[PDB]
Amino acid sequence: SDPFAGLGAGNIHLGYFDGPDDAATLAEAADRLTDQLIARLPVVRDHRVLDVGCGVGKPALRLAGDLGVRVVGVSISEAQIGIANEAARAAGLADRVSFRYADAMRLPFPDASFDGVWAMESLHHMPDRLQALREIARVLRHGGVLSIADFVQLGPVREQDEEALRAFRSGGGVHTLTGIAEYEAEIADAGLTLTSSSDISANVRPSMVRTAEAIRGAADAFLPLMGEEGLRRLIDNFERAATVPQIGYALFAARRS
Ligand SMILES: [Mg+2]
Repeated sequence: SDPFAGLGAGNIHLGYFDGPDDAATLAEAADRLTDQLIARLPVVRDHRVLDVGCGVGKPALRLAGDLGVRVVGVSISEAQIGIANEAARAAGLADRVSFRYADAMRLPFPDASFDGVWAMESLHHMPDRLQALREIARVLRHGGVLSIADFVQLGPVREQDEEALRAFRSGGGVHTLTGIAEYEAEIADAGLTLTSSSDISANVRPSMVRTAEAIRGAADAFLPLMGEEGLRRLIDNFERAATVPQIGYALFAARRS
């Protein structure tokens, strides 16, 4: 779906495991990665946070319920916006958390209008990621903070895996995929001051095969929301990722001075 590839009701984010002994459920691992990104966003109650690439809205709701922040989440997917808003209503947080349309490259907010920005597994969807980071720096007030989770490429791919990589990128809407150095360089070029940088590939990659397995076991019930091809591409996305070891994962924190 080019710009909409990887977005929709099936936009599922990965999880965090601590070794091969973990034995945490997929939902527990998913909450743990969210909690890892929350730890990198030093906001407090009544701060205002912009959630770029809100997915289905669950991380924004966990952030709001944990830290007491107000959240506006954005996406180009009307399905994601609708799902997220209904989730906020169900969670009794509609007065603190809302979702609306926006292209992250042209954020419809004034300058210095947010205390924080949250971008979990979202910035890879932007064809011009630097422009998105510049818009983030614009809407952050001075002293505003940013917390990013995203895929990174740890190095070149062995030729036998090269087309699995392109499948993963095409199917998942990974329009921007770089190494850590380029990511850190873009953050600085956008006017943001990097405050932390964590390579958590070893903790996150195990969640890829397990997420594929969970979707396989749910075939019967997913097919209403997504066609047989939608569910196939969904399962393929995560199984592709599990086969290419160079598809890593990193958390970044930054501050606008
Ligand atoms: Mg996604």
